[PDB]
Amino acid sequence: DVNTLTRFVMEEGRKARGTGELTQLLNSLCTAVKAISSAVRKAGIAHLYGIAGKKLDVLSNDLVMNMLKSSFATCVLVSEEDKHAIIVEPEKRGKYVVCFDPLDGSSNIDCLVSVGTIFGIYRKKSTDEPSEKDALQPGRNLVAAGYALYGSATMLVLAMDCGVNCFMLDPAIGEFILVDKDVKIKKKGKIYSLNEGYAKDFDPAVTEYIQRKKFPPDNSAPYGARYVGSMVADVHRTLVYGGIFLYPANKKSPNGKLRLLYECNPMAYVMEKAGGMATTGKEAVLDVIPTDIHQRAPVILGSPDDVLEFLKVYEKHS
Amino acid sequence: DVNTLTRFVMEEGRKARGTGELTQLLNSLCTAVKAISSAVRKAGIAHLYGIAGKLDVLSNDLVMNMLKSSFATCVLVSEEDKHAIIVEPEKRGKYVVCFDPLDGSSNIDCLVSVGTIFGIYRKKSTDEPSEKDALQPGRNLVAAGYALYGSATMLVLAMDCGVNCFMLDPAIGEFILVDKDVKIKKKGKIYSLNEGYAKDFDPAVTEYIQRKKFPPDNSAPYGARYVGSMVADVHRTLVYGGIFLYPANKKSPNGKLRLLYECNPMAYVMEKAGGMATTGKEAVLDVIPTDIHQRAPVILGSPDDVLEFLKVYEKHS
Amino acid sequence: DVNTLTRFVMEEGRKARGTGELTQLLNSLCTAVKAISSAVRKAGIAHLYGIAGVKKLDVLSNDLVMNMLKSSFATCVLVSEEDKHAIIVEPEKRGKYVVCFDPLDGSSNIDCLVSVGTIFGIYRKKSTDEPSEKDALQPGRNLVAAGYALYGSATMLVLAMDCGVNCFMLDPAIGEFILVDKDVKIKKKGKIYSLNEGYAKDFDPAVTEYIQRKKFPPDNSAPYGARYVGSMVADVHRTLVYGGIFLYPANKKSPNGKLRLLYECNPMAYVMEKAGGMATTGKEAVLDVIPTDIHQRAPVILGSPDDVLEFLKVYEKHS
Amino acid sequence: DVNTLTRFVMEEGRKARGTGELTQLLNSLCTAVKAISSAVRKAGIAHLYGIAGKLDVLSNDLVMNMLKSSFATCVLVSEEDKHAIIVEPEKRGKYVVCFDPLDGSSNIDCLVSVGTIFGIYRKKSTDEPSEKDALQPGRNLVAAGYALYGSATMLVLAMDCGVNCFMLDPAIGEFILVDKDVKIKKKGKIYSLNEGYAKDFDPAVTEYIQRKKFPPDNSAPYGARYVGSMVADVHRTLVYGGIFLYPANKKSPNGKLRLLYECNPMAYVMEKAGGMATTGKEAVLDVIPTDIHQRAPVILGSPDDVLEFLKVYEKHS
Ligand SMILES: O=C(NCCCCCCCNC(=O)NS(=O)(=O)c1cccc(Cl)c1)NS(=O)(=O)c1cccc(Cl)c1
Ligand SMILES: O=C(NCCCCCCCNC(=O)NS(=O)(=O)c1cccc(Cl)c1)NS(=O)(=O)c1cccc(Cl)c1
Repeated sequence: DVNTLTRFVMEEGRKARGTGELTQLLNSLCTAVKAISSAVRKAGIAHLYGIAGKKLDVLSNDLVMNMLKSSFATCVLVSEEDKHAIIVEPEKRGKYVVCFDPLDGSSNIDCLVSVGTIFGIYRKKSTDEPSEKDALQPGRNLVAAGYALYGSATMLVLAMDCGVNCFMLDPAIGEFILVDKDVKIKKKGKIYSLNEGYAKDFDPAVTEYIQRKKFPPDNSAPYGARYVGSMVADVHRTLVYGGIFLYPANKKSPNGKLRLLYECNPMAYVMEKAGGMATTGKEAVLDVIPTDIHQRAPVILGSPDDVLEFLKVYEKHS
Repeated sequence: DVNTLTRFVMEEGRKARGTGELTQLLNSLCTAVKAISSAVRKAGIAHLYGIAGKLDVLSNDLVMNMLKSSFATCVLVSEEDKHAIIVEPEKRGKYVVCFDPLDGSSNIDCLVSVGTIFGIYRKKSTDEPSEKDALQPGRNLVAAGYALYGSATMLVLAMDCGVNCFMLDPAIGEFILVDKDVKIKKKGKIYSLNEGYAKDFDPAVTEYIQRKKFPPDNSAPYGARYVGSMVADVHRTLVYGGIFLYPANKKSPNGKLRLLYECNPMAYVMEKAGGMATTGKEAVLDVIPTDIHQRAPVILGSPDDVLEFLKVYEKHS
Repeated sequence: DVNTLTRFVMEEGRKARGTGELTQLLNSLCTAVKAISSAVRKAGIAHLYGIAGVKKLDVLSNDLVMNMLKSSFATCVLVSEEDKHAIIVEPEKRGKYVVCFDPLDGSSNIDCLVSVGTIFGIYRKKSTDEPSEKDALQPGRNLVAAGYALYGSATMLVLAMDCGVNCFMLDPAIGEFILVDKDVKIKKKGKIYSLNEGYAKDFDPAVTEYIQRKKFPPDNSAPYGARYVGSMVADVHRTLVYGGIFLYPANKKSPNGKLRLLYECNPMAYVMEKAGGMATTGKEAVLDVIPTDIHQRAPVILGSPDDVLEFLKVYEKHS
Repeated sequence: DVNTLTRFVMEEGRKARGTGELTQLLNSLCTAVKAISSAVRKAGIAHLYGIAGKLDVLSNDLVMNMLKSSFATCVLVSEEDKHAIIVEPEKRGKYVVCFDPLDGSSNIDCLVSVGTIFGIYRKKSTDEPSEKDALQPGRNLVAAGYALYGSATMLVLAMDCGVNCFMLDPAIGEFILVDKDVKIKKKGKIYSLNEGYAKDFDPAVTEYIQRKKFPPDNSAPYGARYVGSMVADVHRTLVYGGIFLYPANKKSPNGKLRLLYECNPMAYVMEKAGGMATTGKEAVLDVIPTDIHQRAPVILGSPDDVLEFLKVYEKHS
């Protein structure tokens, strides 16, 4: 039978005997994603070009902020767009903390590269007044995470304790349709994904690993390379086709480049739920304990046999 | 003033004192692109999944049916069809169109940007229409372009007047002119190829890429981007400058992209925007085709970058 | 704060401390309505006309509602204009609710692009018996929720429950129903009357007299304007919004009127009443008719309370 | 083969050896209409209600702006505007357009069908354009028609070649030709007028209606329909046959509907579809207006319904 995001969420919610506050959050977010999608695909751009006589990142942020606030399910919202945590007004406060990138990859949307919305959802743990500290939970504490991808089609990928599920937005009806259920990543893939433009900056572990992928020691076939440069796009591919995605530390980004709270954690959560792995090189992404909301981490994620092969190499270089 | 594709093509025709046949072709094409765009973004997918109780083929059928019915074509060459399609006598116009109705669709299961690529020729002889009519060098192109189905859907159309970019507004289904007479940066900061296959690289390609990552001087190393969808990679090259490479090697001495409906259209866009497109040995546009599906090596982008490639290429020749 | 139908229903449910089953029902029904709207506005019509080289809309509409409602896990008995007998939801899918609906009301004339619509009325199964056709035979008083989707110049969902009447505009850019008119009430007295006057020769002498009062007021007031779209959902919606009176009365040729009680008259009666309006057969409240056949007809006179009362006065004067 | 408004029009223009200017006009109108439809169906309404924290006026702006930049017009008359608009010299073309950008919008509050009405004239004179160029009998129309935003959006376009109906497919933003060379029923079974004005009716209209409810030849009484939006009523009249009436009353002694951009275009469509359109005294299209907003009575529809009305009229003088 046809399943929709709204039906699905509600039925997982009813099974879990919940009060429906996460559903309202998830419903509000779905609504925001469909609105983001519509702007991203440029509906109404004719009016901007004078048919009758905000920047996308800013609008997408406003969509997500306003929908989550008005859901009555959140208290603290961290956004790539906002310098400090946003604290929901008392009258609209609920139990959840949400970290999100409202339009990841947007820096290069001028070229119509896939962009995405990434989100991670935590239960507020502290009984203190809500503040920025509430979003400084390790990703292991994630209740649910995921992303919407505005690629050739729009897709929302939702990860919960019950698994990873993939919904396609049908823009003729503004409905997310369940198309891939309880999704698992391939044990081993055949694609590696990273900016090799930073080759001069790589630590020897990354350098050796990539040399293994191009000139395999067992004389198997070399891995293919893909690198969109938009994280949602690369991670989705990695989930769908298997393989490995990398954004290691470099001289410009000595703590890595991607943001822990709202890029690494949500993706690592989706990966782990689908049977994959995500590591900083020293430790599972999900184990890192944040100290700063916009702090960065290095990340290697994807198929378990690929990440493990990377960590055998990492261990080799100590 | 607001400018749409329908308006744009029609005013160019009137300048050129044309009959409207190219305009009828381009309108039909653009109609096909809106339809492919609607299907790629998955409108109606709820019905497939039972709310009430292929894509590359559809895209092919759309382009093929709109073009035939435009009354402006006589010979249609598609990546999807083994032979050239000869238009029925009653529907024959003067143009020969080569196209890839959905480029990059091999990986569409991961929602990668995809595209439609097309190149339009004037039929050069009065012989009965046949595949030979599509075997013209890229130099002979009348119009070429691509539709990119990315974050948004954009039509890039190159003609003698230059390269013009039109954004699809799905709310009304109009291609709105958003970037006029566009030109590529003289030199970029990005390189684009599949490095996974480095061991099969031609020596020249190895050296050039090495130099992009490890510059001899004080310059920054280039960034690397590779979508694996030609339309997406070329359009980024257009917007940001740089270089896109699908070069020849020993196991593929004519490369892998198809000349008629991938390489040539993109090479024509690049040249009209002030870029270059080479096989290593000659401009892609000067290759005289002998087979409609023949392969061609392609290296394109900012002129400084493509010339630096040719410097390294020739070093190894 | 912005309010979408999904959000609205959810917050009513929590104020009623409900299990969520009627929300699932309504959620499902809104999905079907967006799909009906999309089909009605002729999305994809280019494919029928050979752009790349089939069901009638009322059939597609029935298929959509039936299917979304069955899969909501919230229904047990479904009556639709399309089907001779009640549909009994399969055991694995059963829920507590009974739905009577008209999937694409007015679609006979759809060829002229007339406004069409979907009407629905929801009940709780009363009996402990196995679900059957009997469970649909409740008087409209027993309605939990009712309403319609109007596919007109825009698509609107009017929902009426105990809390009153709320109107939700469908934003087709994003597939959301946005609450635009809240706790809606009809005018005490309107200035338009609505019926097929072309069949005047068969009119009830009471209806004849009333329409004459409207066209030739005995009292120096301005005569009413007439509007009759010919599509119940459009006329009833205009009745709610501008006030006035809509008629489909019983005559000699048709002692029980023409519209169907369970999935046409009842829901509009229920919406009218929750908006402070009235709906009568001429003899009783439409909502008070205890039905004995799921496809039985009932006369209907509805709209602003003063207008309906004035009709009743005339009607009772002819006994 | 599939046909689009874009393609249909361009192909009529080529058969006529036209210079393309009317095509540019109609393409522009086409675009304006899709943008009106998107607005009417309430796309974007969520942004009005705070999702991220006038309809008649927008419609007018869309038609006015699109027509001006079409380079094809010189005098624009609108229901929305007191005086005729004179297109500036640089955007000036040879056509006059009179239009109602959102007919029936005074009750759009209840989501009644609304529509756009247009009629197009050629300016012959070498005079500087002026309001009075719009003062022409409908007989002089080059093209006319309407777009109806009902359950679906349909453009009806009437030209010398006949009447052609185009459904807007909003999936792709394209007008698809669905009904070719349309001809109205010889006689219908629906009459359409506001019977709330019966106290005011001329005895000729009273009698005619009486004939509808009580047929003298013992045929079946007609049904009555009255949306109250002219485009919806007239369109149902084109599709199902019958008769439409807005005659003179007390509040509107010269009729209520506007000759130049309600009556004339509907009359012209009706006549091109083999129907009729009469003030009672003469053909609508034969009226010579002296005021761009002048009112006219209109009785239109199936020819045998119109003659039966006129038969009754000619009896009461
Ligand atoms: O979703 C969850 N439980 C189900 C939702 C229960 C709360 C929302 C519905 C409120 N109640 C009604 O609507 N009642 S009614 O329908 O009878 C009604 C009554 C009167 C009027 C109307 Cl219109 C309706 N829990 S969770 O969100 O914590 C969750 C936990 C785990 C995983 C996920 Cl994804 C989610
Ligand atoms: O576009 C081109 N020429 C201008 C086309 C416009 C004029 C001729 C169009 C057909 N005639 C009409 O429509 N006449 S009408 O409007 O009076 C009319 C008359 C009766 C009915 C109706 Cl509805 C209309 N040439 S091109 O295609 O070779 C080209 C060349 C170079 C670059 C490009 Cl992109 C294109």
